[PDB]
Amino acid sequence: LEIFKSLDDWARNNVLIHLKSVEKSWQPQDYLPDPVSDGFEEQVRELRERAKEIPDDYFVVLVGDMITEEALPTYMSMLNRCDGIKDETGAEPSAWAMWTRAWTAEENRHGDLLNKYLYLSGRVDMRKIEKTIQYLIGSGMDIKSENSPYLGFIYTSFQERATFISHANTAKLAQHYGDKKLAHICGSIASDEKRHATAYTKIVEKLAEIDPDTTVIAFADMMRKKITMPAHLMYDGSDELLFKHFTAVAQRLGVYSALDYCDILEFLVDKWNVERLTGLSDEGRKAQEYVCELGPKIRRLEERAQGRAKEAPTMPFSWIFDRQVKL
Amino acid sequence: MQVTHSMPPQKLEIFKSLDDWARNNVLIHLKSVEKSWQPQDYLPDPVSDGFEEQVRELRERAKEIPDDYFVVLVGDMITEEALPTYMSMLNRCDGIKDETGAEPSAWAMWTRAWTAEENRHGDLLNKYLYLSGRVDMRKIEKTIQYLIGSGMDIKSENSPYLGFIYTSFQERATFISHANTAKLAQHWGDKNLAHICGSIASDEKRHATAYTKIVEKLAEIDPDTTVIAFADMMRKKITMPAHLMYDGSDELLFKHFTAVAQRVGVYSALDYCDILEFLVDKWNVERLTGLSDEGRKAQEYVCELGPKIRRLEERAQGRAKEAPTMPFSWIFDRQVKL
Ligand SMILES: CC(C)(C)C[C@@H](O)CC(=O)O
Ligand SMILES: CC(C)(C)C[C@@H](O)CC(=O)O
Ligand SMILES: [Fe+3]
Ligand SMILES: [Fe+3]
Ligand SMILES: [Fe+3]
Ligand SMILES: [Fe+3]
Ligand code: NA
Ligand code: NA
Repeated sequence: LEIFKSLDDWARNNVLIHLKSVEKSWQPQDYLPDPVSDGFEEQVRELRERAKEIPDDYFVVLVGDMITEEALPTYMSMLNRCDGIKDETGAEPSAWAMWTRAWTAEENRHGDLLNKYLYLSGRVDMRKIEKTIQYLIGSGMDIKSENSPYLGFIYTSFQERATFISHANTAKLAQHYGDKKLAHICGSIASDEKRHATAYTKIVEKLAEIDPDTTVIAFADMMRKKITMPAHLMYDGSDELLFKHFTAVAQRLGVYSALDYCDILEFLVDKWNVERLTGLSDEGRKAQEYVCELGPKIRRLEERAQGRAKEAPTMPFSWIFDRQVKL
Repeated sequence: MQVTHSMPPQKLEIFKSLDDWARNNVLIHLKSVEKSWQPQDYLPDPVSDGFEEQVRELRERAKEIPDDYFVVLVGDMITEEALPTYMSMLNRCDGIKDETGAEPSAWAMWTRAWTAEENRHGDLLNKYLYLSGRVDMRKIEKTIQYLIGSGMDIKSENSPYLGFIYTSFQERATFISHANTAKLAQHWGDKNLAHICGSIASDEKRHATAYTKIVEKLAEIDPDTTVIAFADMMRKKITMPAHLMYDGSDELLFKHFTAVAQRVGVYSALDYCDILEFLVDKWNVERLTGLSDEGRKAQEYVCELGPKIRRLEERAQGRAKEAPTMPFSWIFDRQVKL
């Protein structure tokens, strides 16, 4: 508790440095048709022509990702549940509160940009997406970080890397289908995530230095709970298994898979020097061995899962007018 | 300086005991997702054959709406877009904050559902303003990023008494504001924009009703605490949620936006007075007895304040000069009268 107050100066010098000043930040308008341009109408027209060459399954993944981004208020609330770092007034001048608010401000651009791209595309049912967003924010999320900044920051380090990987992959696909402007959208959001992930990972690195036992134990606890996706409760008013189905599509398309999850786990183990730690408590060594260790186990389970996998299985999605895509 | 957790921890029991009451009296003011309007209901339909035509028509109608009005509408939209700030406010509130992110308490259910409803407000206004071609979206986006980064300091001190009084007041304020902007939209010949504003206003009426009902109940079971909290918030003055607004050039941006909204008749100090007087009546403040010196001080203050403010503000129109014009980045540094 006092550790985070004692780390305030450190955070100003080591965490806040990863924020881009508002003056130097990209904005959604940089990547959208310019509504004051004499060419606005043509720019929208061109966006729509490019979108016609993008298949439905990519739009399912892109919409799921946009909906996740749009639930931002949920995520700021999560960070603000964490003892030691939470903003106690809404304007607290602590390094930690300044970070939460500025991170949230950067994140807000992601949902904005993807929303308007999707709106202009004409390839998706915006009303059904809007319904899904309302259900999602109403449902919240249950990632089990409790009131722990250890859990919160470990979870966020993991999940920002996951979204970085997802967006980079989505950019690659956008470029594949001939849509450079959508590739740039995904690339810009991905660059935010790389930076955010680096910042959160740095915080946990410092915590591991000051208290290796508490940190490794929290890492193991989070991994046992599993890194639950932020929009795990998504629902559109018709598909009670919407998240499972969206996730299946995202996997098949190569945007995000169980193997990426394993890669992130092993990345963080390395970055926090978890395998190389020594002089831990009995509980600490148990946690160390568990996380070390978990990666290869999940990778083998995934390999066996792929081995026994039967043929999917096409599914309607309200987001694309009940048109069907392969699971 | 900051003050946190001013509510005595004993009173946590009150809100716990009111969970059932809140399901039956507060949650009833939410509309189901299936019955909710959505932004798409009021925007050109991107799957329609006539999408391009519909966008052209929105833009043609927008041309007939003055810059002054757009300044106020943008200010309104920027305020709406800072929604993460407001959910965090509710989620730092003793006795009602969501303990897990999905807590099945009445209070957390309300916070999440209210936030979900609020999300549509910004979404709709954002896309309207984007399509209009009348405003600088990049500057608006910069303003929003500054605002979320700044947060707000409305001084409700983690208290549901202070917080719910504040939200009762402010939801009524935004209702009046949206009702007036809808009325102006129709006057400028833009029926769809009128509907946009009217739909957001209809949410605010329900939300204001719900928050007002909570404070009414608190006034019934805890009259002293509630009236003291009411006087406390009025003494500090009801701070606008976007009071820290900044666009990277105008350090007095909030004051200037407020002056414009006041001049064009969207929201003014007399509306503020009307809300105060309405809430004094609604919570039966004058009709209270059984207080209690500091509570009697509070009751006196709150009942006498409204008359004092409008003496007074009318006066100060009166001594008021002859307003200069100011550029606003939101409208490409074009100028409107303050
Ligand atoms: C880790 C969270 C809960 C902060 C969610 C985060 O991935 C959202 C985002 O960065 O888009
Ligand atoms: C009162 C607040 C802080 C909940 C803000 C609210 O007025 C914003 C809104 O309802 O649009
Ligand atoms: Fe994001
Ligand atoms: Fe992110
Ligand atoms: Fe609103
Ligand atoms: Fe509201
Ligand atoms: Na958003
Ligand atoms: Na928004």
